[PDB]
Amino acid sequence: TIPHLAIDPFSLDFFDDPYPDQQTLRDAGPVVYLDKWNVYGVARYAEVHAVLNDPTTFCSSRGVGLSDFKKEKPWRPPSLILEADPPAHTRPRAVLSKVLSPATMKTIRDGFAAAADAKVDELLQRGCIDAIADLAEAYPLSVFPDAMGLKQEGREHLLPYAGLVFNAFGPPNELRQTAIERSAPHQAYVNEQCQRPNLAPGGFGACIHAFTDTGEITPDEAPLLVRSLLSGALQETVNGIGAAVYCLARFPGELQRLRSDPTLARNAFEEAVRFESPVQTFFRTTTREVELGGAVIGEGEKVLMFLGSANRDPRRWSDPDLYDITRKTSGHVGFGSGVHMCVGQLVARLEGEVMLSALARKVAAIDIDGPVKRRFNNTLRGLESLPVKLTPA
Ligand code: HEM
Ligand SMILES: COc1ccc(C(=O)O)cc1
Ligand SMILES: [Cl-]
Ligand SMILES: [Mg+2]
Repeated sequence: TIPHLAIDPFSLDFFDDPYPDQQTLRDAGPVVYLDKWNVYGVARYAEVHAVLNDPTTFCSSRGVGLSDFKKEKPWRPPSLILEADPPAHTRPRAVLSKVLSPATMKTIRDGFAAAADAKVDELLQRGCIDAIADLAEAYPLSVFPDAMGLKQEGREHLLPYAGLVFNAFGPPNELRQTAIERSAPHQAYVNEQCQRPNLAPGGFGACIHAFTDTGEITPDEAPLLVRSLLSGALQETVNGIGAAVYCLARFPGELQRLRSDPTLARNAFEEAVRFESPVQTFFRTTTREVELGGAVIGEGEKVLMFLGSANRDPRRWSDPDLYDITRKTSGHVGFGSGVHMCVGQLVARLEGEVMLSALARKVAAIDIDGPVKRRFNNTLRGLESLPVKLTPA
């Protein structure tokens, strides 16, 4: 009844151009079976949204990568937030929501905006830059580690650790094997920075440790909650900013609109998140037999959700493959949906907004002027290198 496909969504050919295969996955049916990895797949907006919003049946505590924690040992101790279900999920989630709160955003916004303006001014002095290393990576590295309270030494481990985390959600392919082989120094750095003395006063990490006396989390849970912010924050934000820059270079008409109204910056970044979907996929594991898309799925089955595909499903979006900075983006699943929907989305949107604002006010043209190189990762979509010339306004 359900169609079986041989597409490997973790193959390098797929990462190089996923969009035809994503249409094949959507058009084969609401629920497919991926024979390569023995998992169910859902690639249409409707089923992805449904799975995300039914956490009791489609749980996260057996892992959100291919590996089922009831069958195999997790490669690192489970996240207390991403890899927990309600009710254990609820109070750690509340702590992170309060650490990354609207009030925190109000405290840090002016500094984040000044750093974005300064970065764009610096890049305009050079003219020809790499929009990944010099902009998409450099800007978040110039604000987020400081906002965390991390010391200067060792920050070169942050992006590699993130890459490892996201490769480890994938199947046991070469990308995953090599990531875990290289993991020791990055893991050692990250775990040590999670301890209370190593997080500067007033930053996100110190605030997590200060939140250990309310009955929501205990002191021994704070290191792993800091670890979450050192796992899934930087690389996907970098990839989203890089995708926004790529889109503004490839769609110059949209840079022209953004220049004419810099208040479009926040939505231009949200649209880049939908269009690129830096986090392409996550898994859930069924806890009981369930009907989904007319199919019956048994207990203990992995279900692969194609977030990027759901964000390009023509059943839900008009002209899904176009970058449109005035699109009504509400409802996209680039940050997930439901109880696990990105707790750090306010930070990501702040960083993306203020960078696109700086570009909107300061840059007249963004022209690709060298070979564009893609970075392969089992879960993240993003560029390795984006050579551009920036023309000042
Ligand atoms: C464009 C940038 C970002 C993207 C695309 C993104 C994507 C996502 C997605 C799709 C989820 C849902 C996971 C699931 O349903 O299993 C999520 C959760 C999460 N994100 Fe983000 N994220 C971004 C930035 C950030 C930032 C900046 C932070 C921290 C400051 C952060 C921290 C987290 C955490 C801790 C969770 C787990 C929430 C939970 O399980 O309740 N993310 N993110
Ligand atoms: C969305 O990606 C992630 C990855 C890791 C974590 C975590 O380690 O808690 C959270 C979100
Ligand atoms: Cl680890
Ligand atoms: Mg090797």
